[PDB]
Amino acid sequence: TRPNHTIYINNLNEKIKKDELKKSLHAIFSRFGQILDILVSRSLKMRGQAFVIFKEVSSATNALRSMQGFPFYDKPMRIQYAKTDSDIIAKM
RNA sequence: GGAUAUGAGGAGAGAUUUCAUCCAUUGCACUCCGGAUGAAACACCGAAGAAGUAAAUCUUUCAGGUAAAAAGGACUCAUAUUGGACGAACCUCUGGAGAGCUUAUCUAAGAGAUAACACCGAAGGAGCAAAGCUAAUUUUAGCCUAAACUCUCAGGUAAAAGGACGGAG
Ligand SMILES: [Mg+2]
Ligand SMILES: [Mg+2]
Ligand SMILES: [Mg+2]
Ligand SMILES: [Mg+2]
Ligand SMILES: [Mg+2]
Ligand SMILES: [Mg+2]
Ligand SMILES: [Mg+2]
Ligand SMILES: [Mg+2]
Ligand SMILES: [Mg+2]
Ligand SMILES: [Mg+2]
Ligand SMILES: [Mg+2]
Ligand SMILES: [Mg+2]
Ligand SMILES: [Mg+2]
Repeated sequence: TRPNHTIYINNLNEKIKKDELKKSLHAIFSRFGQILDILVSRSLKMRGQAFVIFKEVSSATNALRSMQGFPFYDKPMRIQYAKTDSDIIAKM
């Protein structure tokens, strides 16, 4: 849990369409900064989880510190900093 | 060999894609990747029954099926029962699938012979399962072991021939 561009969100409802989930997240987080991508899947290992990459660390933090435990789909969002970006930012 | 019983062997082809609920999962990734049932969308198979035919495994795929398992399974063998040894071999007719009409050379070269790679499974051919019979304690060792399974020595991948199987006198 050490400041990063990408942040990790989990304990979110495990019955949503990967597309329609990607929707709601982009809709909620874009108001904090430039959302580069929302990585999500429905694989057993990566269920009920999501990532959101920002261009600047400062947008990742302001979203984190603010949107925490926010009631989203009858689940309190649990957000925290990632491990490593692995995109245009990391290795570039 | 038939017909029921039961034990045993028995192939093909989507571990597809959407979707409804149940069972698990708090999980830190940057190829898309958990089960259990159901209901649909094309794709595919030939081995319950079924329907065309004289009948059929040929042939249609309505029903049925599409990792292993599980169930299913034309056929195959073994005990038990019933009986026919005038649907039982033999002989004639004929329906009968699969997969290279690939290249080299012999003489003239799409044919055939021979080698080569690539296959197929239905003459023929080898190998087994339960049972069976021996035998040194659950262990068990052995030999005996059907088949369209298994394999592919011979055999076959355009026609002709062949052809397990089926029916017609
Ligand atoms: Mg059986
Ligand atoms: Mg745990
Ligand atoms: Mg058939
Ligand atoms: Mg018939
Ligand atoms: Mg059908
Ligand atoms: Mg039949
Ligand atoms: Mg065969
Ligand atoms: Mg033999
Ligand atoms: Mg035996
Ligand atoms: Mg041979
Ligand atoms: Mg021919
Ligand atoms: Mg003949
Ligand atoms: Mg044979």
